Order: sequence, then C-alpha cells, then structure tokens
Amino acid sequence: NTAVVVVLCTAPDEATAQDLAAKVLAEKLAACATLIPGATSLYYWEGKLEQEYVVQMILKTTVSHQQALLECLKSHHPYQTPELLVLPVTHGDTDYLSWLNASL
Amino acid sequence: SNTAVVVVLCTAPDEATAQDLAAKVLAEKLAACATLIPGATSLYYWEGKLEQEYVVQMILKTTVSHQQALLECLKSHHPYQTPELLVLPVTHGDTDYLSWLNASL
Amino acid sequence: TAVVVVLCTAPDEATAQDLAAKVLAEKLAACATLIPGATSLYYWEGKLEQEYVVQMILKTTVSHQQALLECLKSHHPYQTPELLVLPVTHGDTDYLSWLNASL
Repeated sequence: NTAVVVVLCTAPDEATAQDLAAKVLAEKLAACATLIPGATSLYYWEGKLEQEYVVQMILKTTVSHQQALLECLKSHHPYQTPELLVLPVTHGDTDYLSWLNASL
Repeated sequence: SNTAVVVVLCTAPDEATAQDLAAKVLAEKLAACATLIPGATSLYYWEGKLEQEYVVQMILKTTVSHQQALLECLKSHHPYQTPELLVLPVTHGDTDYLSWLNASL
Repeated sequence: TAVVVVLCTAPDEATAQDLAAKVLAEKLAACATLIPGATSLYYWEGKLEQEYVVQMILKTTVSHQQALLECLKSHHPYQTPELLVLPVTHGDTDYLSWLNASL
C-alpha cells in the first residue's frame, strides 16, 4: 500500500529536536516531524543504569529516502550513536500519503 | 486464533478533539483502545515555509479488518482536510492482550 | 539480529521506572523511553474508561521479544497489560550494533 515509513530518533532536548527536524525538512528528507517532549530514557552504561531527559521524535519519509534521512540526522545529532530506527507503514489514507510524497 | 493487530497514528489539534475522536471510534467499535499524548509538536512545510503546531498524538489499536473503517471514521470527523492517518503493523504481542483487543471489536 | 520496538503502558511513573529498570537489568531490553502525561481510553465491561498512563517504548531484538513480554507482564500490576511488538525494517548500523551488543 505504501513505501512511506516512520523513523524514530531520540533527542536530548527540544532545541536539538527542533533544528534536527527543521534541518531534515528543509533538505526535504522528511515530509513532517512530530516531537514528544517530557520523556526520559533509561539504558545501561558501564555496569551503571543511566537515565536522561529526552524528546521522542517521529519523522515520516519513504524507504527510498530512509538511508539519506538517517545519515542527515546522524551527521547533525550531538550524540555519537543516536537512536535511528525505521518502522514500516503498512497502510495510510491516500490523501495523506500523497501529501507526504509530494513533500519529499 | 486472533486477527492481526495494528497501531494507528493520528494527530489532533487539541485534547478536546482528541478525546472526542477517540470516544467516537471506540463507541463505533472501530478501535479497541486509544492512547493520547498531549503537548506534542508537529513540524512540516506548507506553502514554502516551516509550520509548527501544538498537537496531541493519538495511538489507536485495532485489527487489520477494521483499519480501513477506522481511518474512514477518523477522517470523516477530523477538523482538517488531510489528517495524519498511518497504520503500523504489530508483528507480535501478548496473547491475552491481543485476545482482549480482538474480542473488544 | 532484527530489532523491534515494544509498547507497554504503566499506571504510574514509579511503576514505569521499576519495569524498565528490571527488564534492562535482566538484559531483556537495550533501552526504554518513558513518556508521562498520557491517557488511555477504552471500553471495559460496557463502560468508557480513561486512565492516566506513562507510555513506554522499549528496544530489544526479535530473539528477546518473547522473554521481554513475559518479564514485563510478570512484574506489571495489571493482569493483562498492553504488550505490543512492532518490527524495525532498517536502522543505523552503529546503533543496531550497540543495541545487539547491549544484550
């Protein structure tokens, strides 16, 4: 039904999530971005449980653009190994999908 | 045996509308559950410039057999012309939860 | 190994942090993002309920998914908590590498 995909990326703060989004959108590697602030991320680091504040990003693009988008985000992300995951979209409204493709 | 389940993404302009859209699709049994995350920000280009809106992220859970009708219903009552309507697959899940999800519809 | 994203909700911040802490300590997940301030609407026994919840998003591999859900369900206060798995078709290599290595 669609090659559109959603990319998950974790940002340390709103300002960072903000220009990462602005950046990829300007480059047209993403059609749109949703930012969900107020979260924390837990993970182990050197036998220690780390917790940090984060903003969950949800970007929309396609499989033909996924790699290019990931690299752009990677290059501008302050973290060394930021979370960059691609989730497949099995279906979507036709008008919304057309709008996303047109934006890319 | 359970029918394939999916997660639907949709965004509403405010909490009032989010709860309203959710309550309707749940009443019509087009979705088994809805999670609403307020305070989100939607960024996208429109007419050549970057737009930014405060929105509520909706995460609706239903089955592949209902997705179509769910999307149709959400779009029918949604405040704007072309709302976010994306369907993500659930390749695995707790059997009991998936059963409640299914029986719920 | 293919990785996946797991969605689970907790009735409160403490439960969410405790659930993430133990699955990570058990090395059944690489990381978990906790998002407070959410709401869950659903019908229960013919009634519309709206409960406060913290949205959890956990990252692990397809090899640990079954084990991760069992552990989360085991320690979760609810009898039948939301436990759903979504596939990841692609991802940054270094990140996917770390994710696997963390388990």
